[PDB]
Amino acid sequence: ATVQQLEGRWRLVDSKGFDEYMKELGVGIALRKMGAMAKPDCIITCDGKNLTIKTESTLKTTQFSCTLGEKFEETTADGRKTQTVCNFTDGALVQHQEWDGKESTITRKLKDGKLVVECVMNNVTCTRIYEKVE
Ligand SMILES: CCOC(=O)c1c(NC(=O)C2=C(C(=O)O)CCC2)sc2c1CCCC2
Ligand SMILES: [Cl-]
Repeated sequence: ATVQQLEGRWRLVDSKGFDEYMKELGVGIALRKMGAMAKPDCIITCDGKNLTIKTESTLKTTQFSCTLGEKFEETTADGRKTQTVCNFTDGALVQHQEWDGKESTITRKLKDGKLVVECVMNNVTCTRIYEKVE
């Protein structure tokens, strides 16, 4: 498994636990309603160690860029400013966020041809599945 295999545009086809995850983050009602109803695309590109992830929907588009292995300031879709590091490890992209004494992990892996995106904060989990599109 390589980071290249994750590249391209992906469309959300299933979500479980996302509202619970947003509540654990303390996201307010407007962004939680938007997160319930959006069906974003995720666009992953990677040029060696330069990674970009763009989340695109009619309601909100966000994007970040980083160098794998390097700490950077991420503005999240809910507006937190986290210290983030992304790495490709054990056949998954792993994105670790730390802020104000809190931490959350997001993983992205290929399973049976789908992109499986998992999030956790304090044992509150979500799984979002995306299918490859053109
Ligand atoms: C963490 C806060 O996340 C959000 O506020 C958020 C999304 N987040 C995601 O889609 C996320 C993931 C994913 O499936 O790529 C993994 C990290 C969060 S998608 C979206 C919103 C809020 C606005 C509408 C669409
Ligand atoms: Cl949408």
